[PDB]
Formats: sequence, structure tokens, C-alpha cells
Amino acid sequence: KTHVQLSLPVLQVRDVLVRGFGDSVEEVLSEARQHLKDGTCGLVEVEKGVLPQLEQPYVFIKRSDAAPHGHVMVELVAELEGIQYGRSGETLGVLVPHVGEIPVAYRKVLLRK
Repeated sequence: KTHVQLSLPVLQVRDVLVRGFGDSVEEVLSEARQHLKDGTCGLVEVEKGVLPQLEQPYVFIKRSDAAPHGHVMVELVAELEGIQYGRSGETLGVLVPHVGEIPVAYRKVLLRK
């Protein structure tokens, strides 16, 4: 399927134990996609002081469309040193590995896979 319904656990930035997906734009996008498929991907909502506490390159989910079954349509965009690789809508948050942190909420998304 070109799209997959996921429920992403929303983590508090200070709880996150693994703060990025790797060391290159291509690796973080690869790893983000693998974790999303394996249900081991968390979401951190971006506010002031969140991103400096995570590791670059960042992986964002961004709104790709204006929401089937409550799931917002999203796609992946990486950022490294202020350059983004991909073009999409509003940031829903930054993806991180999930390794058993307790979530504060769930974000229903439809991921363009």
C-alpha cells in the first residue's frame, strides 16, 4: 500500500533515550521508515528548546494534504544544518526511536510509504 495508518506515541523530549536515527540524511530517513513499519517510532512535538535537545539530522513528519478516518496524511522530511531534503506542509513533530518510553498521547497519521 502507498499509505499506512499508524498511531505514533507522543514522547516528552526529556524522556527520549535515543535522540536520533543516525548520522546522514539518507540514514535517518531509512531508519525512520524502518521504525515506522516495525511500530518502534515515537513523535516529539516541536516547541521552543525541543530541537537542540535532539540529534541532527532530524526527521520531521509534515502534513502532505488537508484526514481519512481521523489519520492526517504526512510524509518524511530530513533537516541537517538548516537544509531540508523534501518539501511538504506543516510539521506535526520530529520522529525518534521508541524504546519503551511512556507516551503522553497518540497522533493518528496516514504515512505515504
